[PDB]
Amino acid sequence: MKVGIVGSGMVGSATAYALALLGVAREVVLVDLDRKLAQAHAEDILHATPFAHPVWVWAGSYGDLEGARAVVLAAGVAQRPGETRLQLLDRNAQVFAQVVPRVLEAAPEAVLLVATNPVDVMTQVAYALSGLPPGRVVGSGTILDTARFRALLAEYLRVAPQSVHAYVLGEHGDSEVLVWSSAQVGGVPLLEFAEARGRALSPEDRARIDEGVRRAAYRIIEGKGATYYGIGAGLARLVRAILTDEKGVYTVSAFTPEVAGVLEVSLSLPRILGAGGVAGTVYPSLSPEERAALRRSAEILKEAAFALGF
Amino acid sequence: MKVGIVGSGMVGSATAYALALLGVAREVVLVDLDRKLAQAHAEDILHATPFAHPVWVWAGSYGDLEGARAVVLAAGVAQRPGETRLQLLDRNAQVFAQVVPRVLEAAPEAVLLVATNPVDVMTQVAYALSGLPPGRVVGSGTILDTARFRALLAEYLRVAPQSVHAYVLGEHGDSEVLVWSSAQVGGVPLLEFAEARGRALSPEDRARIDEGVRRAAYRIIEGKGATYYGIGAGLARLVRAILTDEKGVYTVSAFTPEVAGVLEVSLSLPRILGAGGVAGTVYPSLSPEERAALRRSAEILKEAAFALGF
Amino acid sequence: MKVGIVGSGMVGSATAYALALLGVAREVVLVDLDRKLAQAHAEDILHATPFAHPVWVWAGSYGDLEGARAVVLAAGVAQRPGETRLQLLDRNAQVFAQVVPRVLEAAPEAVLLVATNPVDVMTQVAYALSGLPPGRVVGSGTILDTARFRALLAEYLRVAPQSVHAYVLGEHGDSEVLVWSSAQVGGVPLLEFAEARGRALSPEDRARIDEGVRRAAYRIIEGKGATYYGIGAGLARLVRAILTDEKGVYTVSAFTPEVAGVLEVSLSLPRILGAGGVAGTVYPSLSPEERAALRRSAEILKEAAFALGF
Amino acid sequence: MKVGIVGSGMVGSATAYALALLGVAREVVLVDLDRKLAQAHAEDILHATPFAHPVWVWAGSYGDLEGARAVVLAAGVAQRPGETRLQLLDRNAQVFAQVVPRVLEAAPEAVLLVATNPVDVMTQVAYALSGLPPGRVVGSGTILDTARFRALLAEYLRVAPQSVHAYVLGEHGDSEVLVWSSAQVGGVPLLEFAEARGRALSPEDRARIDEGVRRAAYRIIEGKGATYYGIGAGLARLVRAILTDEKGVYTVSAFTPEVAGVLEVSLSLPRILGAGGVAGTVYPSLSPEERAALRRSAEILKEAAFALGF
Ligand SMILES: Nc1ncnc2c1ncn2[C@@H]1O[C@H](COP(=O)(O)O)[C@@H](O)[C@H]1O
Ligand SMILES: Nc1ncnc2c1ncn2[C@@H]1O[C@H](COP(=O)(O)O)[C@@H](O)[C@H]1O
Ligand SMILES: Nc1ncnc2c1ncn2[C@@H]1O[C@H](COP(=O)(O)O)[C@@H](O)[C@H]1O
Ligand SMILES: Nc1ncnc2c1ncn2[C@@H]1O[C@H](COP(=O)(O)O)[C@@H](O)[C@H]1O
Repeated sequence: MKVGIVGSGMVGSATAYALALLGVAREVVLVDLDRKLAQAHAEDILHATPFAHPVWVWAGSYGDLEGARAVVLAAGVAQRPGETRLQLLDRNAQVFAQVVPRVLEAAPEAVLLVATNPVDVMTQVAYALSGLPPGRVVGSGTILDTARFRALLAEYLRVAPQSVHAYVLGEHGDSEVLVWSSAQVGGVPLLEFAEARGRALSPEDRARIDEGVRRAAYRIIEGKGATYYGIGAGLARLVRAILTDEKGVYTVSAFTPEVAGVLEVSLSLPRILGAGGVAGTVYPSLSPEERAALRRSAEILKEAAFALGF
Repeated sequence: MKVGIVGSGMVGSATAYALALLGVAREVVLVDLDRKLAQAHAEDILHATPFAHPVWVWAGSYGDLEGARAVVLAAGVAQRPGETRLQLLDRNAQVFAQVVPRVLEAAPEAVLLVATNPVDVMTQVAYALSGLPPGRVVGSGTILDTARFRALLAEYLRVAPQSVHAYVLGEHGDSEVLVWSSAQVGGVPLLEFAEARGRALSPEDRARIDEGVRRAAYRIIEGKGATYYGIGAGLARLVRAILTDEKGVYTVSAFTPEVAGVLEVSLSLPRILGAGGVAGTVYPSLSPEERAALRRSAEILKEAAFALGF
Repeated sequence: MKVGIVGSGMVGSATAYALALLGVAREVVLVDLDRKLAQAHAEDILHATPFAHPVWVWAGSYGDLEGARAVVLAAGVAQRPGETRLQLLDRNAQVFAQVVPRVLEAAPEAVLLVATNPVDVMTQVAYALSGLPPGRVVGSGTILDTARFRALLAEYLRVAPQSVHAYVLGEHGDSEVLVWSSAQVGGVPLLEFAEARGRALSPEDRARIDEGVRRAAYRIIEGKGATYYGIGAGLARLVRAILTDEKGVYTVSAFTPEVAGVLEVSLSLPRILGAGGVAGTVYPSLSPEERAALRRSAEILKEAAFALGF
Repeated sequence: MKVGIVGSGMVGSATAYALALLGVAREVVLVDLDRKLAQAHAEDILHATPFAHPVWVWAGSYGDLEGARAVVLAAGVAQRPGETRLQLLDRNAQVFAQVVPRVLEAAPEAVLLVATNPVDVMTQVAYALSGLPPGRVVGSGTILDTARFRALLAEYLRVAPQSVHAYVLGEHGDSEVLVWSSAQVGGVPLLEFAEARGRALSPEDRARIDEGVRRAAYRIIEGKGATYYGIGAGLARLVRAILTDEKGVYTVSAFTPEVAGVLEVSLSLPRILGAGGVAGTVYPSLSPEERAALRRSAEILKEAAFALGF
């Protein structure tokens, strides 16, 4: 199986690295405006492969995405000193109007996997531009945060993260929604499991966990200037779900008909991921306070969209 | 890490095979009354190891269980033509009174993992005989059936089995309880997920799934005379949980203070499994009809116990 | 990819179990003259898959073989205490005369992988009956003995087994030839390297190792009645080689035009194994004594074949 | 087991990422002069672990190294466009003069694994400063070039890379020596085997391959400014070797008493790597020309060391 990556920067190369080390696909093609950057990365990683799995990593052009089952969109421009967040965005939407036609013309059956920040806005742009069914354009969204959430709860509960079912929904960023109300652990409600364990879960415990999840990205960016190891591996996992037609449940961003009262917007909700992308959406139970944050989250996004032409 | 297996028959050797192929432990010691059977098995499997993982598989005696972190009890005698189920049992309880002291004298810190059928009665015998804390003696119980249950639901729902949380509780056998009432899929109740999918789940669907789970063991036994591949791999998974202090949730059999109104009995309930065995029990929600079957199940067992001296 | 297995006893079933546990193929079809046996093994194995890899194991007829990339031929008769080498051969030959045509009708394009003892002569009849090109029919042959030979030499020298290059060639059995003369370790002559590590191989060392290798199968059979755990994993490796078009080097059995003067006979030589079966032979340096041993080995196999009419 | 990493830039961080993704160790501690960088990389990586293996990645000080079985030394200075080979060396030497003492105070019993360029001279200073026995300080050296050499030869011959035995020796850099003369494939002389497959290595073939190997790092650096993806996985393999006491053969750098007449210098030779670090050397056959190339290589490294006072 072949997999493509457009934008061979930290995020794109880190995704290629994770795919290689995990032996997810047998072939990975990197594409970038800076051809020598993409070649340098391909060969750097190729140097790794004999110490992991046989994976053919190379750099090429769009035409070389031919036969790819999924193409990661990790392309984007560098933030200018004194530039708004609103113009950085516009520029990237411009990059994407260039990239999407060129991807789908070479690889008309590929699922599109959006990585470039802000993931939800960029996921919408990509959906509009593709003209494909809504399930074919998937954004990484809040997967990392959902896993962080579960990890912290598992830590607190002295249990395996695998038995913790909790979600982070909505906008990947500071307004994302941690779904405390309906999270389960070992098939039973969070709080009941917590107390049959000697660990109520004080409002102060919840604040610590919410910070742990909510501000991770920010702390990472503050310390090294950008995130990529995490998403690299998250994306690899999503590619795996696609290639193996896994139909596993993931909090990923996609174009939604409606959510919490808002129409036609891309945000994270637990979705069934497989061969053709996302075929089906789970709708977890929300507290009034939780769904109010979700719609407010949905509000912000869907207006950012229109106000960019998408 | 070292792991021991007492009873090097189909079940014990198949467990050793699964441990080897999966590279769960670095060393596996087999023990059997028939020394040459155990040696033959160890070396047969050792022939396999270069095609999987470096695992030192050998045959020895009880003293050779020294340093084992877990010891599988897969020992048992062959059914006699014209013998009751009640006397086959008695004989095995006799085998176990021999085996348990000898295991724990060589390996005083090992977790005991019971395999020999009937698992719940044999798990009780082993608990009584050990004199160890209740969490140190774990039976495979209904793990296979819990996984079968989840697999069939996942099949029906066109979803990944990993997102299906459902339990089979109680007595490993024809009176086991499939917990339909409170099963979840992707963190939401089974039936709500089923309908937001176009698949109500008719009483006829439930009957098909219940047969699929309930009678698998019987069909297998009917066709080749005994089950071992399944439990082999199930046991390997339990050994893994122990060795990695995973604290993962498994429907395994253990001595319980109380369950559905019955006191001091070994049966399957979802339990946290780790370094010292099982440290904690989940209590899933049950329908009135479900808990009535659980107690009736508990009834049968706990009397089989006393009536055997354990 | 689909793998077929014809002959679902201990050899065929362990193979399928090993395929499942290692996640070599997505689908494994079991075929046996005893239909309920195959079905029982299939369900027993399917019970294990949740504890390893998503693998679809099921039992069916010869037609259910359609599209299989490789077919393991493990069908044969129950041994009879007292019967000769040649008597058993006559019976299994009789079996392949039924099985082979049926496989090729259903999956003409499958690589045939022969496992049934004596594997060298059985490979010879599978090949003659198949009318396939010579590389598309391959017996497991001597692979387990080659691997044990490397392991014992690695133990003696205190190095990883992967560092050791040595072969056992010819008949899978008493006459097989350990190639001491040109054995390498980390790319250098074994004797030289052994002496450099300050440990020249005494005749007694050589003697103990030969025994360890050549008489392994004998001990397993005396102790438990048959071998299967070993070959199951070796066979799974061979299947993997074929599915992934590895072009790996394996001492497997195949029809060979001439060897040490003996003409048109099937035995193990190091061969390159990939998607079409074998496609290339490696000729290690044989001392004069080893060539004579090989010649003698080939002559034994050639006479056995001739008496059956092959 | 705990692995330490000192120097948490692109080389140190990819290493940790590769350790995490491959599940080599349970704990990886990151140490950097820039504390928020290390913390950021640690959290970025921790974000990936749910999509791979339970690995605890965190950032701390030198004391947090206590109990580490191996420590990766990847600390160094930012390159300066225009600076010489010797200038950069002087700066990194200065760095190890601070780092080394601090590591040995905290984890005296850790195998030191050197990564910082130029790795051969840096290994030399780590060794002299450490006062450790010679095998307990090991540089990554030439491993990536050895592996690329095998891959290109395997591609040319159309065989699996595992079948190919060949080494690159000496300086990790321009003077490194590809050992054509005694290269083996499947245990036989490469030239002979190449000709047997009907494909003798033309001078142009040899020429293209040398280039492919020797100038890989150069291209990666021109295209993206530094190498790290490759060495990260190579280093993770070396750590694995040490943690598991593999006694595997690797072309890694270490202090060597004499080589081709050059005395007391660190360079890559094939070495046996296990729990104490390296403990044995393998001496491949060098043609007269290769010996001269090696001699020349060793002399270059020895002069560089001497000018720093080592
Ligand atoms: N139109 C485009 N097509 C492909 N790659 C692009 C395009 N525009 C920018 N890039 C690359 O996207 C990458 C973003 O890097 P990073 O933000 O570090 O992941 C950079 O390597 C850019 O060269
Ligand atoms: N006291 C005992 N200690 C160890 N192994 C035993 C004992 N009694 C019976 N066994 C073995 O337990 C195995 C049960 O085989 P199976 O029922 O096929 O798993 C047989 O191989 C017996 O030899
Ligand atoms: N003509 C045949 N077609 C298919 N399977 C067969 C045939 N003859 C024997 N077998 C099976 O081959 C298997 C041999 O088992 P084992 O020798 O234990 O690997 C048994 O399960 C037999 O039923
Ligand atoms: N004395 C030191 N102790 C610890 N880390 C250091 C020291 N000097 C430099 N480093 C780090 O070494 C790393 C080199 O990064 P790179 O060359 O990209 O692998 C940088 O993160 C530096 O901060």
